[PDB]
Amino acid sequence: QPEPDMITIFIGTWNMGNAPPPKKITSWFLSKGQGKTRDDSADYIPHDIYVIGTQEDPLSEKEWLEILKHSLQEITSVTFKTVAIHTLWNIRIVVLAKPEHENRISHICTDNVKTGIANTLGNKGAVGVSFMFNGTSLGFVNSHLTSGSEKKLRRNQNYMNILRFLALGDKKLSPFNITHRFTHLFWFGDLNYRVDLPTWEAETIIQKIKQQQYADLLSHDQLLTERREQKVFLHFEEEEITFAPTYRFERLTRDKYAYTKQKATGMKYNLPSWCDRVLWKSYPLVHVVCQSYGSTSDIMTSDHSPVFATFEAGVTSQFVSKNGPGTVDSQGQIEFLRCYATLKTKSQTKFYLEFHSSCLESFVKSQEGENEEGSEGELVVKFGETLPKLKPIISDPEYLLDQHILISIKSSDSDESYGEGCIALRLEATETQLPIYTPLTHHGELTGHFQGEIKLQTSQ
Ligand SMILES: CC(=O)Nc1cccc2nonc12
Repeated sequence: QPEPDMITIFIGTWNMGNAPPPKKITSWFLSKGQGKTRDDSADYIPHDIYVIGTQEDPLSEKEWLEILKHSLQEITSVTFKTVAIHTLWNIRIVVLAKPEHENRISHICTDNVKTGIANTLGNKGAVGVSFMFNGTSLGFVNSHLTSGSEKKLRRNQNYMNILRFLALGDKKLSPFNITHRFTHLFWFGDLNYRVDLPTWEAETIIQKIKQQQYADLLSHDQLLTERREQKVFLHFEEEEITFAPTYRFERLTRDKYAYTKQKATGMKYNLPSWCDRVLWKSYPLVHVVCQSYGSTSDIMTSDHSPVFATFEAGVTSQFVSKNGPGTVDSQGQIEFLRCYATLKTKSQTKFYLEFHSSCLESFVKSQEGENEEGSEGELVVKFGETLPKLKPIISDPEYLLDQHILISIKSSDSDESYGEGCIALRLEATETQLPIYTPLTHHGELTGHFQGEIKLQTSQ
């Protein structure tokens, strides 16, 4: 039975509005309703992995697992295995997998982050799951961010706290936050970004939604605008939105948006908005294709509609050679040539690099680079041809070309990372000097760039 080189992943996000679900929620897992929907011819074909995020979830873990497993069994006739379940307050993530994947999945991690202080600490935050699927690391974040049209900056702060403090994936990757630890990272939830139009325009917005004319609404979506101004979710992707706003509905129909201020809303308007989202970030030159992104039309117990997204995701096999794992393979090498980091920092410490990759036995520290002044004020750290030659565990190009090198640039004075990035070894040529580039981030904000050349030797 061969190991897969592609899997499909279902991501669901639903704010349940503290109400039990209806008896049938199969439309969700089938990607049926509005938006980019799944072809009917696929309905019996199970996804490899189903990741369900809920918010305002009133059920016990047991209650929801029974509904989910029985739902998938009805669709697919497959009894899914529970990989992980983790709940913070009423925020929950469930990971289910086809039974054939049970002995491909390992290194399962769960964590949560509570956002805010005092007043603002007590119901918002995130849960997450990570695991290995053969040679591929997968991370999943379900976040319920701060509500309210006038709190987009709070949401952005919530995002940064979650990606700093959620402790998933390989702890040996110590300079790296979750936005660098995974081949594929999916971040979804009730992100709570709103359509930023005047309150007086509520009926106009509703009109536009009834005509399926979303362009003038999406141009005011706070998540799209904040992302475009690099305020949040830097280097993440989102499929185009082609479904109606998923909030705020009257319960038990989808015919009415309930937007007017009420005691129950703290006298806040809830103009129709795309609160409920799925974004991802994959390592450079790894296959990831969104095959659906939409909302259900027939699940009406909540003031939110469920959102689905499905993905094709490239995976790799757990590679064994006569040499690595357990030793280096002298027919392999990675050389970084004429490299320099451009940093936004005003500080004047020396810097060194760390190279982290599961193709190395352990991480590699460089010598200190040479600081020069950039023409427009910048710090440029020059490494020249001084960088250590990296010794991969496996030289076979079918393995090595599928790998990635994480780079941290660290202060000699503090050993703190000033920037993190990632370089793909999926090169156009071996034994050939080729340009490389990554942006550098720290706490998910841009701090600089790393560029230079690479020369990769494989056994072929
Ligand atoms: C510990 C647990 O609850 N579940 C699992 C552990 C390891 C692999 C699995 N594959 O499916 N479910 C899995």
